[PDB]
Amino acid sequence: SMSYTWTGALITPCAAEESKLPINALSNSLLRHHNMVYATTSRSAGLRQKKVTFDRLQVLDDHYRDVLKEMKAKASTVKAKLLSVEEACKLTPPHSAKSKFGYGAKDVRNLSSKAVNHIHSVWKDLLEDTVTPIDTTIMAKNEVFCVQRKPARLIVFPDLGVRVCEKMALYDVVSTLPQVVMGSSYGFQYSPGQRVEFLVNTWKSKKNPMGFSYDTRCFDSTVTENDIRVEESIYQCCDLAPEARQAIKSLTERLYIGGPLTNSKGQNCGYRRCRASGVLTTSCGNTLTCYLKASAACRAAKLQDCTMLVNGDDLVVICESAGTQEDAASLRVFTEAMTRYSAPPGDPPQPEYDLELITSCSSNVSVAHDASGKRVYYLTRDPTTPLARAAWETARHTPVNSWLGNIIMYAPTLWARMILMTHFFSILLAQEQLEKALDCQIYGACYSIEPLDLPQIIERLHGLSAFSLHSYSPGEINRVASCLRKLGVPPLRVWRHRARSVRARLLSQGGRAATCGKYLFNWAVKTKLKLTPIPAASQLDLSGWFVAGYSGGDIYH
Ligand SMILES: CC(C)CCn1nc(N2CCCC2)c(O)c(C2=Nc3ccc(NS(C)(=O)=O)cc3S(=O)(=O)N2)c1=O
Repeated sequence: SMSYTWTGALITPCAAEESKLPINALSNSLLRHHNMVYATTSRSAGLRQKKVTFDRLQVLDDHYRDVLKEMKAKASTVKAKLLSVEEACKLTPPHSAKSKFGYGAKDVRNLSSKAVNHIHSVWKDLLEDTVTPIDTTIMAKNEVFCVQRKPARLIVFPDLGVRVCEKMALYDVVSTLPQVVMGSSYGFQYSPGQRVEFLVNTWKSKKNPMGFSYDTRCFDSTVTENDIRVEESIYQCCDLAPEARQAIKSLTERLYIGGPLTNSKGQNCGYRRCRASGVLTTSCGNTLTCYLKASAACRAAKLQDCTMLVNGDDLVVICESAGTQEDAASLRVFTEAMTRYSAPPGDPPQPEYDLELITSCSSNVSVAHDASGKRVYYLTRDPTTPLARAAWETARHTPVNSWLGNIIMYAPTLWARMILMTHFFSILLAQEQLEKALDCQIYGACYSIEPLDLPQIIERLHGLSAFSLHSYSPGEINRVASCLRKLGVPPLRVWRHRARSVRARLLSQGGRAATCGKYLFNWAVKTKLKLTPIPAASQLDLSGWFVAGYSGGDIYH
């Protein structure tokens, strides 16, 4: 069937949309080539609709069914609980889209009566009706990039009432099931450091390692009714309350399999027969489906000593090489199998024999050196999108602060330390907003973070090593330098100069601010300070951070 059917009604915005980078008094200090930076808007949604609309064929063989049986046997060991209305409510982000039925996210969060009462009626309807398709809104994402222009991604999501109900039925399931079914292959269980560790140990575990990333073309669109029903049958293996079983059956039939699409004006835009990108099960559903298909394709291609790492639609495989000719042949067969299962590639995969050249989840393993001179592996990425977004964020308040997310996830990196930390601490100092909590997104879920906790956060996730790294790789240094030339970002020596100032200003404030100065900016001084563990570091509850992925899942932790 077709992934989408369209009526011709447009995908429409809620408010005016900016596509050009906003400029303020701070912009030039970060980036001179403003025309290189853009945001996607609904006005390009038609281009996206074109790309994501196609027929899906699916041919399922014994490998597919063998792997599904295995996954189901592991899923049968999972026991999951229903969430209360109140529990689900507290998982709703403050900025989440309002209901059509007369309440908003903040009415949900402080548990207003009107909100709770509608949520109860949505649940009851789900229990009582397992056939009536549930309304969804289709919107165009506003995301920031550097010109290479990408059309807007689409988001499809049900009403706030339903979203709360999804959490009630499925939050526990999607939080716990994937690691049990997929074990070490489940990507969202890892911090950046742990992900590095897994990749490195896996690479070393092979006599002659070969790895490839596999890019499915428009993964959500390739997901069929079959796939979504199969994913439900996996959830149904769990030990669940009777109401949970019913609600999951109902959500699958009425929501997950497909449904009508409504624009922000209330017009029927058409019909969806593929993955909704804005439902609770998007991440878990995609991960299970990617893993199921990839696992079976590995068996089809007879890949030797395969190890998969799967993060929703993002897939990387490390295996034993058979030489370049046989590896190329193997991947072609792997790709043929994936194609038959309805996951054909965007870029065809290519075997890689250098771990540092494998990009997976937009990132790669690289190497630098700690204080002792000892080599330390860490996760990095091309800093172009991070810097484009940081520039947008310099002039505009956004619901999600990608700069803060990038500092957390990419703290050991040359570009996050020298540029992101320096820039945004300067901004926070000037406004005296060091103490103000900011929202960021990690593995799809929204976190309120106090910037002053950064040193504790980085110590816990990455270790004190992250404040001491030096002698980065020629490839990494060149990629950063190239990026700065592209965007017209000041050379790394200007940032060192600015960092000395930011460090000194922070030290003058004493307290947590001084702690930021000492740890975050020790790289900036010729004669360093001795960095020892931070006392308060244990107090922070980082449980829940790297357990599961929740993209489009409307989660607040
Ligand atoms: C250590 C890490 C692997 C480095 C790269 N990195 N960095 C992230 N962050 C850096 C600062 C902002 C968040 C981040 O959250 C993700 C991330 N991975 C995903 C991959 C694939 C899908 N596909 S889907 C729609 O769920 O089917 C979704 C997600 S996500 O939305 O849960 N977020 C990430 O991969």
